[PDB]
Amino acid sequence: FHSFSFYELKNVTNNFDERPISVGGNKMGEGGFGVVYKGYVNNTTVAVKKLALKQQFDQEIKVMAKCQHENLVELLGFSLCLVYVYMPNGSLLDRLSCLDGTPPLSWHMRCKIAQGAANGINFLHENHHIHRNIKSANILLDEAFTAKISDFGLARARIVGTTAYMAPEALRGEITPKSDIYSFGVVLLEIITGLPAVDEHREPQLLLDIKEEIEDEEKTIEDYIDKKMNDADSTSVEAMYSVASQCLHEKKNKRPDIKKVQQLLQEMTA
Amino acid sequence: GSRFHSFSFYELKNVTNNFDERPISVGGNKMGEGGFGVVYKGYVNNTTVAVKKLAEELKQQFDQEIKVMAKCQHENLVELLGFSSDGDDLCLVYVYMPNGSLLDRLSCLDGTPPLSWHMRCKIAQGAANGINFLHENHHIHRNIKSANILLDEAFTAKISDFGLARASEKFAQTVMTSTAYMAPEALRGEITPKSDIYSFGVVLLEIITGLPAVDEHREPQLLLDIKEEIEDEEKTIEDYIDKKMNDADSTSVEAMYSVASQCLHEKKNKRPDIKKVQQLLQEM
Ligand SMILES: COc1cc(N2CCOCC2)ccc1NC(=O)c1cccc(-c2ccn[nH]2)n1
Ligand SMILES: COc1cc(N2CCOCC2)ccc1NC(=O)c1cccc(-c2ccn[nH]2)n1
Repeated sequence: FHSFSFYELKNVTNNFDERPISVGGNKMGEGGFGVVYKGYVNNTTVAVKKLALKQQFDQEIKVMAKCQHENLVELLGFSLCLVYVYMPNGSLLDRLSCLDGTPPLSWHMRCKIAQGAANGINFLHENHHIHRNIKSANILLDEAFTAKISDFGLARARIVGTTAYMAPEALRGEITPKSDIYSFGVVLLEIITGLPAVDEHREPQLLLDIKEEIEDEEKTIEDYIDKKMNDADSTSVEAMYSVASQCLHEKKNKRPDIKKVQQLLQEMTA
Repeated sequence: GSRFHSFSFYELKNVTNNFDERPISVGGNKMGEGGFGVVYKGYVNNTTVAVKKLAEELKQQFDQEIKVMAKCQHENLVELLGFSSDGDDLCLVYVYMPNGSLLDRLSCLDGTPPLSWHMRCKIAQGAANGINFLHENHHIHRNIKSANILLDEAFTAKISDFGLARASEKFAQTVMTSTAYMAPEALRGEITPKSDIYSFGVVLLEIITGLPAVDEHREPQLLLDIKEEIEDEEKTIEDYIDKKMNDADSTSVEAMYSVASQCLHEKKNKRPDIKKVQQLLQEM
């Protein structure tokens, strides 16, 4: 890694200009733990996450020091700010919602993204880490649309997480990689549907609840498939939905482990 | 709380031997403790009473317990006599429940006899009747646990600890979360009576098994997780029945377990409401 002065990071982000990119500012995204800014270090674009907590900073540095992998975003350095390699296609959330005029993700691309994200999770679990905040806002996309996991402030070798992605045992305070599998199930539903994980104005508010609707025949998988893609065949969509459903089991021991999820996602496109 | 008496802190301090924290068994005044604080043996009008000494939000809980108790009297709810707020700490004074808490009795504290199966059935049915009264009167308890089901001389179940009770439902959920009795939707921030049913399901498992809702040294740590084991046939209901009672017929116990299992559905709309629970417990 490398040290950055706060002076430099202030300068390369137009003094942390919080206006969105689309207004001419530097803000690319925000969450409960900080704001992510576009920075220009000489000829290079970087992503600068400014936190807004110290233990999360230290923890993210720790985990990122220990965990480097092709489906994890690379941390360039630190200042509280964290500096990362810029991911030009932004977050999976932003692409699923077609923000900033981008075209919809194809089904083929969505499948490869699911596989890449699963590969990142597998690396984490092989190395005895739990992410604890898997969600579509934290899956970034490079120029090839390769999926890379970020946001490691909550990672682990005080109950905290993103409510709409949290397994019941995680909500109760258990620490297990099986909770990451559950969260990934919600991401798979986002990939299939193009809908957000929670929407207060929607029935059901939580996306994870469409599993129950489908099982009860109040809705079907077809009712929920993203209408904006045109290369999505029923067999593979139902295969992905099957993986998602399995990941969303209420009981941790009944969920597939990440290697099984990888197998199923491979067989989906095989 | 005009229904109740105001007691001075000085008198309560006096009659509890200056809040003597040693247990009753050695001549002190401490009867138990919880997240609310500590419950002491005291006296008013030459009568033994329970004195809960609580330990901005705390005052809100105090006021809320008083408000709920003012509104709700029933065979299966504890009775508040008065309150103290004039001294160093907030106190709530209740009618004494001589057989202590369901938790005390399930764990056989001080070497008390195990509750018989018939007594357990009476307690389950009575607790359900108390919850029904609350729900009929549009209250959500939010804190149903074996530690706050108290027991009179007839081993009648009396629900206590209304400081977190609510009288309005809410369905919005937290965006970021920043438990052994809590339903998933409650953990997500909803306020609904259906969550009380889930908590009651855990209490029913405690009644059947004699086990605590959570045990760090046990597999599984959470009692609610035994539902999975039984469904997998890795364990049977009989494997879990409290071995310390001897009048428990298998059919009745399995029926109570069925009620508990139904109460513990992960999805609130698939759980029975309290009136259905009452009915099933009567059929049991
Ligand atoms: C929402 O984050 C981004 C959005 C974009 N968009 C911005 C709008 O125009 C298209 C590209 C481009 C890049 C990013 N993010 C990154 O390059 C990046 C790199 C490393 C971590 C993170 C991140 C996002 C949330 N937590 N961590 N983000
Ligand atoms: C744990 O509380 C008690 C324990 C006992 N034990 C204590 C040990 O000796 C035998 C009797 C006897 C009585 C009580 N409690 C009450 O009489 C009482 C009455 C009304 C409310 C409460 C209470 C306790 C916690 N929340 N609410 N407690």
